[PDB]
Amino acid sequence: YPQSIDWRAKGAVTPVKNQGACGSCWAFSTIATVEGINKIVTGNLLELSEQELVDCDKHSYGCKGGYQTTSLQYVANNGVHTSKVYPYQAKQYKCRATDKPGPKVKITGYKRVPSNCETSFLGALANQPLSVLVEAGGKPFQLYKSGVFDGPCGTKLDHAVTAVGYGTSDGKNYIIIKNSWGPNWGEKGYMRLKRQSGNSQGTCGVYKSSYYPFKGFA
Amino acid sequence: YPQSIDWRAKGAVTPVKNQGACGSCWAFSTIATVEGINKIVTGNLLELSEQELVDCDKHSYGCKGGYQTTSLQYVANNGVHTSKVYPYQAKQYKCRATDKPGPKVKITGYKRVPSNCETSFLGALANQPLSVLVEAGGKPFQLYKSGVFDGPCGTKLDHAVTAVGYGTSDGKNYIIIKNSWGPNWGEKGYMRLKRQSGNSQGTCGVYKSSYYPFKGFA
Repeated sequence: YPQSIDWRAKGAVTPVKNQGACGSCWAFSTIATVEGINKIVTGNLLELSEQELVDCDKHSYGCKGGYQTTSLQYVANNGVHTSKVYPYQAKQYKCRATDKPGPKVKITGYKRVPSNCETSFLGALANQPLSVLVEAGGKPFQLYKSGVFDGPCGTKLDHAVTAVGYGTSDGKNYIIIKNSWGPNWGEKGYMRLKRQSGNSQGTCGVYKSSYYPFKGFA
Repeated sequence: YPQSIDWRAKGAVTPVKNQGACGSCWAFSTIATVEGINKIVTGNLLELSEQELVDCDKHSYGCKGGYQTTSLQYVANNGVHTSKVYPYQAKQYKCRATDKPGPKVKITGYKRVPSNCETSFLGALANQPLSVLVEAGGKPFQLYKSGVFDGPCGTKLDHAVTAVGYGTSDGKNYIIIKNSWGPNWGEKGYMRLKRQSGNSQGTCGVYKSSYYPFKGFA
């Protein structure tokens, strides 16, 4: 893999969104990875529907939390509609996927990045954005404004975000994270998270639970 | 269905191509329908590879003829590459589909339009372009320049073309056919073929063997 990569610069990342007061982070993270792989495979960057996952992934809890695996499986099985067609409401309603037009973007399946390992993480991120989990509940994380964040934070995973690149700055290796708290949080909605080397759980548990979808066709 | 329809006007038809001195009409017809459904489903008009079918559909005979069913099945199973990536050579070579990048457009499957019936034909053409067979070997068909062609021609099917619309002109109902003989033949590469009413084999056997692909995902 290269010394650095930024999928935003490669046109595989849509603008920062805001989950509002709804615990739909799991949906946002899954959608960002799907938007990314769709662009990488087809060349087109489409904004996909987090709302469809919120309403339709029956294995998740809408605004009360959900899972990376079940939401990615949902897209692999059913495809996902565009957000234009199924816009975000920050609330869970009845699944309305069927009454929807436009295309349904589908993925073939998803894989798990071998955990707690910087090398595996970078090797996979060099190919496409990853859905990752982090402990974001601590005060420092919440109030992050800029720079390479290195805590303090533990590994009590409670938030799903999207890794969209990595690199180094001022003698510090980092990972670019796209959060779903709007453009006012952090560095225009992103955070450069310190990259722990080798075999470790990662800063705020970033290497513990990473997944990526794979898409073989258009 | 409407009184008339023209998929060219709806942006679902790529420019007229020329099979050259290669009996790859079957590949051209299949590709035109796939290009059409892809646009209808995804909104993007991509030019797909006839060459991939020529080289890769092992059930067909390259430049010596082939089938509507086997070529459509090929795309349903393997998807098809863009022509940019796998350009036409008017000759059959080794299948080179695997060493190719870019996306592979796939279809879910294909269906047969109930034969010898104007109503079924129009009902299906109102939804998307159709792969149809016609007897094009006769002198009149070969030398067609303009107007609503109504023969003479029999029903000895020997050529595959694409139906891309229908309508009426000067008291005559017709079907718009996209041929693969270049832009100099007929009406800029197209032919308005007389539409026989009801239960009949159609002018030049146009209602005898029509198929269309269906695509459920992007």
